[PDB]
Amino acid sequence: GDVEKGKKIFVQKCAQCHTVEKGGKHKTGPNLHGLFGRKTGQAPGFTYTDANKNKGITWKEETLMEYLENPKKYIPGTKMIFAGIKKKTEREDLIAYLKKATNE
Ligand code: HEC
Repeated sequence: GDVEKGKKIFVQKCAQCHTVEKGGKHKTGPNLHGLFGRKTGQAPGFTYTDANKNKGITWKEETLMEYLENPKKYIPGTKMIFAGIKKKTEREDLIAYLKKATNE
């Protein structure tokens, strides 16, 4: 749960296509403010693939943990092209940063 170790991973691997702040813009991928507790494909204003819209699960540490390891495996047909984070601790660090930053 290293929130600052988490931030670095974020800058380095996700910042190219996402925003986490309130009212921040949609880049190639959607802004992430408010992820946690919300269903899949729910950022207002972003056009998601039907696969993402329809996944139908709630984002929490556990769904994020499985996803982030292999995004295309979890959301078949996703347009998010990213290989995933192999290491468990890296995924854990990034989730602790996201929980922090995505809820304010
Ligand atoms: C561009 C090359 C991307 C990188 C690098 C990362 N993401 Fe991404 N993400 C991107 C797109 C285009 C999409 C939408 C895909 C679709 O098929 O509609 C996504 C989606 C997400 C989601 C799902 C959000 C939801 O509303 O359910 C999440 C949590 C997400 N992206 C997070 C995320 C993180 C933490 C990343 C860094 C490891 C990351 N993405 C990389 C585009 C791109």
